[PDB]
Amino acid sequence: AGERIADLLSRMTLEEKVGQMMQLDARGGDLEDLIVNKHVGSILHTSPEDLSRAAKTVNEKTRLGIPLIIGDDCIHGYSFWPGATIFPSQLGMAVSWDPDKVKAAGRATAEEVSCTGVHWTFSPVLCIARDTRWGRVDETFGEDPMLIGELASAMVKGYQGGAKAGEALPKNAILACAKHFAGYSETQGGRDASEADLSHRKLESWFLPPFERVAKEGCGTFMLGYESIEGVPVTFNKWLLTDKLRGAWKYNGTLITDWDNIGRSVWEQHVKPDYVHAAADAVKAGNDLVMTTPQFYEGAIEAVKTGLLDESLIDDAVSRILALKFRLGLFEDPRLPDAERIKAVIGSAEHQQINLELVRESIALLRNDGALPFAANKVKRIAVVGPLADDAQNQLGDWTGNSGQVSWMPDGQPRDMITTVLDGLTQLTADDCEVVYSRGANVIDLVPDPAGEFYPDGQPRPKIGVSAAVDQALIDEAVANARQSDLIVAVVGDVVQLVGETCSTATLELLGGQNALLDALAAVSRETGKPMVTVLISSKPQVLPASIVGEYGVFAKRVSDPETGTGSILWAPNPGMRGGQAIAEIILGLTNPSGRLPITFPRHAGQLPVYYNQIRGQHGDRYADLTQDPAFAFGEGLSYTTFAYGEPTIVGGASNADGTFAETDTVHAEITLTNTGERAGVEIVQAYIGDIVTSYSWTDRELKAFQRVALEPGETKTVAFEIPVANCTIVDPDANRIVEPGEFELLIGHSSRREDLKRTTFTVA
Amino acid sequence: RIADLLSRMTLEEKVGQMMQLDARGGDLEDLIVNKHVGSILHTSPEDLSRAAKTVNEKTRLGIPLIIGDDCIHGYSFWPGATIFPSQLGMAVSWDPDKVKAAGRATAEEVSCTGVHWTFSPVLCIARDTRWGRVDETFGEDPMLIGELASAMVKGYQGGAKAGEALPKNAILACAKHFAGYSETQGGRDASEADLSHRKLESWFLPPFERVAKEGCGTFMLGYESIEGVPVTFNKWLLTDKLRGAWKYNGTLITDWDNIGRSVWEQHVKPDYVHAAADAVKAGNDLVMTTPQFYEGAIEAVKTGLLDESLIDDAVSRILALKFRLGLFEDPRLPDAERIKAVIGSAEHQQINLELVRESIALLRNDGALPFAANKVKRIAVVGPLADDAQNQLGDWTGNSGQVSWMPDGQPRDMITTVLDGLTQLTADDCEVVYSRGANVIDLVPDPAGEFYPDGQPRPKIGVSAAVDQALIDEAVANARQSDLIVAVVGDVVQLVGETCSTATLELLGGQNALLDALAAVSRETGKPMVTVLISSKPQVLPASIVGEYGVFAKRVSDPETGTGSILWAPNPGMRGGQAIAEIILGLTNPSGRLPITFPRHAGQLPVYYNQIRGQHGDRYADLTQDPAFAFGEGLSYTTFAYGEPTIVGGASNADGTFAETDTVHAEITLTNTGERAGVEIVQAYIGDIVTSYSWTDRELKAFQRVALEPGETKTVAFEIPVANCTIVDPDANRIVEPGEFELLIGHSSRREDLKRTTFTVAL
Ligand SMILES: OC[C@H]1O[C@@H](O)[C@H](O)[C@@H](O)[C@@H]1O
Ligand SMILES: OC[C@H]1O[C@@H](O)[C@H](O)[C@@H](O)[C@@H]1O
Repeated sequence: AGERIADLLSRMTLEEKVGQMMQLDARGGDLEDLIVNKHVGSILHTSPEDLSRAAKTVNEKTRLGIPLIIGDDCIHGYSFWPGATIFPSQLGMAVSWDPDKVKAAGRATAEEVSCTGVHWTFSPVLCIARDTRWGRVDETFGEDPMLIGELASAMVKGYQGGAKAGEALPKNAILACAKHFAGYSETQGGRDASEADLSHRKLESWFLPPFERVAKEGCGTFMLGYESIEGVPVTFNKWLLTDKLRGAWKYNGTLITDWDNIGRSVWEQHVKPDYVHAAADAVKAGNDLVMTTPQFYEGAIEAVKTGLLDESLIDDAVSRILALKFRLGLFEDPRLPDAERIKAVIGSAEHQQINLELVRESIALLRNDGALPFAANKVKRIAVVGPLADDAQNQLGDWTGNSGQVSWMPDGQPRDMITTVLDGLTQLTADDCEVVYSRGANVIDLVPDPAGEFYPDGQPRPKIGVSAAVDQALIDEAVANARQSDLIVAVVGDVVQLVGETCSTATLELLGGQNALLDALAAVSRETGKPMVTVLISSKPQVLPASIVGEYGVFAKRVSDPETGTGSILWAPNPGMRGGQAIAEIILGLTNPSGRLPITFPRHAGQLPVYYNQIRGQHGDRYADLTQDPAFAFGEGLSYTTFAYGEPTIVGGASNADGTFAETDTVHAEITLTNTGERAGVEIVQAYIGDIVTSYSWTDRELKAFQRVALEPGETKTVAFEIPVANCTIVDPDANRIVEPGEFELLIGHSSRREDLKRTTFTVA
Repeated sequence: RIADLLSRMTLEEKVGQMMQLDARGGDLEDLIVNKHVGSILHTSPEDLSRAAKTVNEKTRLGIPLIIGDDCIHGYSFWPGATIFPSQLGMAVSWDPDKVKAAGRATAEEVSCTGVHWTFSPVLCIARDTRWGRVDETFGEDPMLIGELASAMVKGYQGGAKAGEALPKNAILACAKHFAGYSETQGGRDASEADLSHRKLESWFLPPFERVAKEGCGTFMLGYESIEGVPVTFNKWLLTDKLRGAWKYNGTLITDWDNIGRSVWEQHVKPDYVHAAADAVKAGNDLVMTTPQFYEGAIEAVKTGLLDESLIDDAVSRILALKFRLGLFEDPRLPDAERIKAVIGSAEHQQINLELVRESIALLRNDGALPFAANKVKRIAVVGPLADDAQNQLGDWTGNSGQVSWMPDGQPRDMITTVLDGLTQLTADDCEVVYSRGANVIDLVPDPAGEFYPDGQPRPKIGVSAAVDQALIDEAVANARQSDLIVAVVGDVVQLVGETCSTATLELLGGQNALLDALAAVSRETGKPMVTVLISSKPQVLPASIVGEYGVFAKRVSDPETGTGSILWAPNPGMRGGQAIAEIILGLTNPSGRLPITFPRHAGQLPVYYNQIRGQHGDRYADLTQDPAFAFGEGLSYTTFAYGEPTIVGGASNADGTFAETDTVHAEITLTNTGERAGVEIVQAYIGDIVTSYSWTDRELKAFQRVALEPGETKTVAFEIPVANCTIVDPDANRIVEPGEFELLIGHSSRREDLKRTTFTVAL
């Protein structure tokens, strides 16, 4: 009850086995008294007004006063807090390739969260966007393990204020959570929790590296994934939990299952016969906290009383959980909400500035047909058209109220200052040149659920969004507006009903009348010469009409080429509260774009998979009906200037004489970059390593380094890279990551496309 | 000769023991046989005579050649041979006896020409419809593939279980492509296969194990790299499974230049010396079309990298095969009289007709089928596939491209197109007017360059043809002047096979616009319409035919969905137009069922019926997960009523539960409730209710073609061994797990078409 050494938490001697259900984390709320009179150890989804009462109920109505560990989903900012700073999604953040600003966003988020009673965020997401059909692509940092590792490492440091494994969590910091460990992101058909046919070798190859990095850097907690991997759900997966996480990585953080993993193993996966055996196997597998599985309670108790489960294992789990709670000082200070600090830091002008500076880089200029940027004073009227041009809530995207996961913010984040594209462009960022909005099209029509208007409990079944019908009236109005304007700004994308859990998409196409809208607008632009720009605000890459990207035949033109299709192309994944202002600034030349793609755009769903790091061995390089050239490749993106690369050169680091490089050495390389245009810009220099010959089939190149490089007009910089030879690895059939002697190529340049890369070589022996 | 096991003889010179090579023939046999090859493939008909002559007259030791070639669905590249439907079309029939008859006839035609060996049947499983080689498979189900492949191996080898006395009218069978070649990344040709041991055992190995233990003559190792290891060097597949657990005693051969591809294409081996050494160490026998193996293996021995005794053991296995076939006494020279007697004989044509009559699936009947003959007076036969004989035959049939000695393809006089099937109607002059309607592809030169492959020209690449509104207008006028509209669409050989996977699965060219206009005419005038799909694999059809897709969509087989009736004939062979015509006119009742699932969109993949449990939700936010047509679907011209299935015995435990060694006996009644006789393919699926490791919810385990006269009822009886009700554990062990099982018997894989009972397994 006082400061003796934490080892004497062995005074767990008082917990009845009934109370050793400190392992449960239950959905609030809100009947905290019942939930806390249940010997629960954690609660999630606690409403802002009720975070005050939790620790009060602990201190005043419980036998032992064991403080709660309180967590919630603060996914890209304090998602479900009204008025908090809502940053871009993780995918949008990854467009920036800026670890420092992602870390700043994590620090600001933790600053806002740590003064409200929440100790813990279920973030960052380390899943890898390997299948564009997956509904949660917006939550990832893209399709590359290295980039995911860099950004996730930065954001864990931002959340936890630099605290490592075993240290005091600062008052303005929160616990980070690595999810979803592991392999949740490449399942059959891109479906939500379908089967993952991911061997140990493939998991180690493309899924584990970022998890291993943040685990060895002291990420506070880990969340176990939904899906069954090779017949075994992660909750019971010994190789992932024992051999990798606790074993090879020596991870000492706390684990928690995803939403009702144990129950789903029974009723959804048909893997466990009942909740008794499911609970027993979950405890035997080394689980710590159990999220939203009530039947685990009676499941574990009976499992012990029937001799199926040794109670000492439960004692060890409670020991780990209580170790986490004592480490955070919760027994002395449960970190109650701070009204003054809530008024002072949540939504502060400083956090708004951090959000703006991040989102200014979170937008990718994919094509410039020559008309960008537009000059304000040279025009008099701009047609802002498209259902995403003034949709604030869907601009924020999934995992931000009212996205659906909670209900205490039914109107979403306050409209008072979400900056939409209409608000920013240019109804804020230029004088009285007219800015006329036209909806142009609908995205989805809401139709009654075909299985009845009510659930069996009398509650009404919500309507289902389907691809909206084409409304020719909105197209005609949008066309008239465009013809009466000097510029056409089309804003299209998806909505939350098309994103997230259980909401994978198969076609990847824009729904509703958006394709017809873009067709008509492109027709007007071609006919009259009016400049046009298509702004895509979507949770993930989308298939655009041929009028915009060109036909995808057996042979097809490079989509980013200025003469392909009609108009310019900008991508802004889910740019947060300040996204419209940054989009406006880029369109008007106030801000130079500096985003690059962290994920590949497919031309068609049948092109999948389209990630840049393909495995060698294919016979041919085309489908008989579709080019294998993606619409936009990993690393693509443009500025408002031009850059010239010199040739890359190895400058040192090799210790053999020779040789030339040994496994413990580090490759030092240099390449010149020159701003050959008329305005300053930022080029994201990308460094890829390719193992020319491998004993086991592998990809031909992998991202290993990158740098955001700023250049004034005419300025040249020497970009220098340090790549450890220990990072130039492949994986063997037994999932061992090894450095293999032989020849390696180093490709440095503009994108993952080999035509955008300059090449040198080095040898490892 | 009189000796028994003294004959295999290392007088070879010093490595003439490169009997392990199998090189591409055409047309320099003397060099090839003096390269001391042990086998040749792609030998032209005129040259099959000269091979064994060159062996007997110009070689030092006179080791006879083992001669093989691709006889994929009939004697593919022999002019005038009986060309049966593709393996996928054959699988539409669900008729193992007729598939075996086709293999027996094929072997009869091949075994009199000098070829001893066919690279057939294909045991790959169509797990991704994007794959270019789906036409060569028996569908998407391991059990059906095992049944049909077993039957066709028995047909090829004349029942010889190897054995092996190979009869004079039989040829060696080849199980290909072992294994996992059919589910690679993106459905592309030999891209990476992320197939663990457990997944391989689960969905890919069963048919290979079956034909291996039944004595399939040879095995062919697949192109692709499995989990980083190409099959040519895959110890678990070759040693642990094939040679070890299965105790297989047949002969192995790599696919086309596997060893070289490991060097220049997969970048897995540093040079041909190490590639050859690793291939020999892995237990390979014959090496297909890798010349650099020669100097590659010799050097590997001379540098001590490869033990020569391993080569001696490989040569021992090959020569054991050659002695067992009696090639040292009779090399099986071509027989001009037997060629004149059996190749293309009327008996084989009849077998082909009886098979193809069942190889056609009636997928939707809007009510107008079958059409009555004497009541129609003009029919518009429209579509680019309505009279395309060569593309109706499909891939792996000259002129498909793999050989060059038949540049004009199989003789047109022997191919009945759908247009040709105007012989039946009505019968002499109700007019049958053909309209091309649309083009499929335009031929463009290969970028970049037409050589060096090497001096020979590189074939043109097909691109999606432009919509031709003039042909659409002509077809529309023809349709408006007719009593019936028969639209025949599909793909062509340039869109199927090796290096020719497809991503969109849609018809190319103006076929979609053509079908739209024809459907508009049919709706406007009430003229009946039928869409005949002649394509190598399932295709995505326009919304005018299958209905609009979306979050919710109508059942495509429902009579009121879309416009017109829908027939599928994958690649129906020489008698395909006659069978399609007979079915359209009611002369033959359709009895085909789908061996593969039709997706509505490529983004729906995978769509095979045996999905793994665990998904959160059951729809994409923009597309239903209901496929266009499910595995086992198909209709007849009558109706059937099912009773409830019942377990009737077989349990040996002393509490009524079933034991692992038992066999489940079940019965269900089937009644022809219509006005004409028909054949219903009764399907029996097993579902393990609870499994220790995630599994599918149902698997096909039995099926029977049941014939019924009007009003007739039969008791269909099934015997399903409990040893077949298995799952696979993390260590790739196929095990029977005690617990509750459901038995679903009925019309298709859709649970709404299945009736359900249960049984329990214990101990
Ligand atoms: O709400 C907490 C959890 O809910 C689940 O539905 C999601 O899969 C997790 O990403 C999330 O952390
Ligand atoms: O023609 C011989 C071989 O050629 C290869 O390209 C195919 O993959 C094999 O199926 C065939 O047996």
